[PDB]
Amino acid sequence: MNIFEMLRIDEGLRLKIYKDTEGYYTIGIGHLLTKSPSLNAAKVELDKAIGRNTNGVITKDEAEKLFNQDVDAAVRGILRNAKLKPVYDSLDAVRRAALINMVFQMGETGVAGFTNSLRMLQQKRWDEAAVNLAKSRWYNQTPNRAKRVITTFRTGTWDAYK
Ligand SMILES: [Cl-]
Ligand SMILES: [Cl-]
Repeated sequence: MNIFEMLRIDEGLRLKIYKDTEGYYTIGIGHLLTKSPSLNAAKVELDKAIGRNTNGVITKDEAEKLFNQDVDAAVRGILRNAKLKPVYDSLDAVRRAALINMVFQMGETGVAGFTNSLRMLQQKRWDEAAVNLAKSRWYNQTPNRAKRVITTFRTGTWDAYK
């Protein structure tokens, strides 16, 4: 298992514009297009992202290319963020994937906001961090995915994904 396989399980794959769990226009492997309510504003973002007139539909290669970009952006955002970088540096390989996952879903700013849990991760207080991560809107809104990520933090293995 690796980051790509982990995120592909969490986000799934869709080749037509769809709405995410929050109601936002998305496509591919969890590629957020816009928070705007307009499907047209969504098709404009999509065409711009792909570089062609898509009419709201893309191919598998195009989905995977957006995904590759997004994973890279998640990682680079972590390494550039003063609050996240130190946590990342501190973790083992498996747990690093879990933080990338949270960032991919919620954005760097959002994760950076989990101040207390970040401190517990850095201190390697696994059980405590897991409990603290669960007291969140994130956990309450997407509980099965949050549990999977939390378990990865708690154990440092890919069991939740196997
Ligand atoms: Cl893009
Ligand atoms: Cl879920």
